[PDB]
Amino acid sequence: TVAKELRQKSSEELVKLVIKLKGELLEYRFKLAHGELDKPHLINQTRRLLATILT
RNA sequence: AGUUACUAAGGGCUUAUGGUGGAUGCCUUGGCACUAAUAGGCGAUGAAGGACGUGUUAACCUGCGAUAAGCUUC
Ligand SMILES: [Mg+2]
Ligand SMILES: [Mg+2]
Repeated sequence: TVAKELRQKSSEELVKLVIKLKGELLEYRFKLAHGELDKPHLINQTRRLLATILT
């Protein structure tokens, strides 16, 4: 399902996606370390989407 | 003058009860010995075995490997 959407995308757009999700993942981990993450599941979703884009 | 019971500090016997203890009985996500087939290897495209790390999840165990409690396809 998600893999189909990324397959339609080109390569350059994918590397933009991976860097943006990397940045967001760092922010989520920092906010969690400050006790300011209301939604604690976005860390897992970011990592899975990151792993899928890598695949 | 004569023959005399009561005493139980404590102990003994019988029976009943309580406590420590896990023997006997029943059972088992565990072992043992084989039968009928399959198969008889893995590794420089990095092995067997380990260390470390990975959670929204204290530690331990299991899974996994910076794509880290999972990724794609049929
Ligand atoms: Mg007495
Ligand atoms: Mg007595």
